[PDB]
Amino acid sequence: NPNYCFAGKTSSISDLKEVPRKNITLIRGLGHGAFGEVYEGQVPLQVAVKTLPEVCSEQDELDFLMEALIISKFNHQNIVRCIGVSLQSLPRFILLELMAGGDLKSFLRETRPRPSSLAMLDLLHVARDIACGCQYLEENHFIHRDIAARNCLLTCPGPGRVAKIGDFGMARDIYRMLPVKWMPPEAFMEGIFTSKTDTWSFGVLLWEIFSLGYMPYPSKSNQEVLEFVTSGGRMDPPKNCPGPVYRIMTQCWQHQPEDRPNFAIILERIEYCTQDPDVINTALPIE
Ligand SMILES: Cc1n[nH]cc1-c1cnc(N)c(O[C@H](C)c2cc(F)ccc2-n2nccn2)c1
Repeated sequence: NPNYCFAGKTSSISDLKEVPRKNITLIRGLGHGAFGEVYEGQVPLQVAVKTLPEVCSEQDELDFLMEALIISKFNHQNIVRCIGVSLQSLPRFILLELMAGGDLKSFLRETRPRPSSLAMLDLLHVARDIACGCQYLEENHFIHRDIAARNCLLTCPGPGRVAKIGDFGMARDIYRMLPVKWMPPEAFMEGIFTSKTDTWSFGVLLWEIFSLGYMPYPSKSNQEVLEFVTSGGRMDPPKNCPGPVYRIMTQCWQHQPEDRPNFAIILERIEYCTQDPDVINTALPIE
């Protein structure tokens, strides 16, 4: 059985909480993300059920086990909880906290203001939530490598929503298709990853958030983005984006890793934005 170390402590599949398969009922599909299908389920505790296809390479199965160990070891309010696993029956399950708000990218898309609602403060709270998750990862020396709106989840649609990081598939692969639009130069050029990798990606997530769910670098392909960013190019501000928010982005995208803020600083600047009336009184565009 494969080992895993986080915050020092070592763990193995033996440490995962096995839930009796009989206690698990599937309700409906939620979609699949390359790894396999995910269902809403119950154990009554509401869960999202990540499944391993019974037809898979042993490498797929190892990846699956590792993902289980990674998420079970985190303990933070802005990282999705693992209720447990069911590995002793096929297909194998990983059981996650059900985030009723769905993923962040689709939420932003479906909830953007129209003549038929969202405010700057809602976007800032999401940004703060994920920054807090990233800060917890940073201080535990875990590099996520794929911070992006599609990998974040919301507890609910309404104002009290809490955003959390919900997928760790990229980190799992590296621990043992590239998200180039979320990657800093040293990452996609040299394959160098550090805490400052996630800072760059967070800047891109911020853009995704305040653009309300647009794809980064609109109209550019991966290679054009690679060349654009390598030559010092950066995204323009999203529509109606307050200058203080855009400036967090541009600081996250500093070419030198050492010139980019750590997450404690990012959280400070996000806080300041939420206090600033000229920021939060700015109306979002209505499509
Ligand atoms: C309800 C609901 N509607 N739409 C999504 C959910 C949902 C709630 N809670 C979860 N724990 C959850 O987890 C999966 C693994 C996930 C995690 C992530 F970060 C990004 C995407 C996905 N995803 N979306 C569909 C298939 N895979 C999904």
